[PDB]
Amino acid sequence: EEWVELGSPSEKTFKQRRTFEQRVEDVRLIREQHPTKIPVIIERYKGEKQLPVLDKTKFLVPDHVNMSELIKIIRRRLQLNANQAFFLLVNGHSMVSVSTPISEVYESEKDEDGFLYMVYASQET
Amino acid sequence: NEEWVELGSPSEKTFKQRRTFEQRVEDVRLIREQHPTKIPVIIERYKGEKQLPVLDKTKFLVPDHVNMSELIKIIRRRLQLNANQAFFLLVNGHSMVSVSTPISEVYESEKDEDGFLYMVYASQET
Repeated sequence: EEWVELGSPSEKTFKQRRTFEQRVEDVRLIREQHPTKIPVIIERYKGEKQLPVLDKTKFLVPDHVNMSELIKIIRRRLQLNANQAFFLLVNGHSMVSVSTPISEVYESEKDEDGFLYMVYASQET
Repeated sequence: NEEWVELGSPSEKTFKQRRTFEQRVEDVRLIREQHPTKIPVIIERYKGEKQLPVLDKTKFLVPDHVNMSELIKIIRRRLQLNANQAFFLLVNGHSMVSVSTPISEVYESEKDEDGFLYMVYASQET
């Protein structure tokens, strides 16, 4: 009654922090200026406690990079021990084809907004 | 409905007629892996067309950055057109308004369900 609570207590994902048309606009600008890159959002699964939070959320991935190279890149950015379990979920599932360019993966897995969303965790769910 | 179907003269098969939907889905998979920064474009002459010649080659891997207005110039040159000859490059039956955006951008709005981008060239806009 005395103090007014603003916003919602829970951390918002990227998708949740931006309007659908903001997102669609962000992608337009990327496809226009970085036409050989794929726009990828990369977030730590909500309940995660073994893995650190990435420094950044918004990435541009060269068409040619495959999922296994991406996994290795993110493991290194996060400075993981080689023994630490790590999964990179694309729409809630690990990708089977880890040697196909992300430009191809993008065509099957991209969101309606044009972004490709990934979530990393120490369990595969 | 008692109206007649006036069949066209069967000519050379188009790309979709030569290949099944699954062979084309498979072709796109290969091509996307082999050329991740290119768009696979099928470019064929409008079946009704008289003014413009037929090009020998119909299957083009276009670099993502290339725009529609660069692509048009490429095709007008391969056809060896006179500079006054009307020419249109139709995507799903229409001229593209956006003529200095990357073809990779176009692709995402206009691609066929099989994953190829189809175009048809004509001396009228239809």
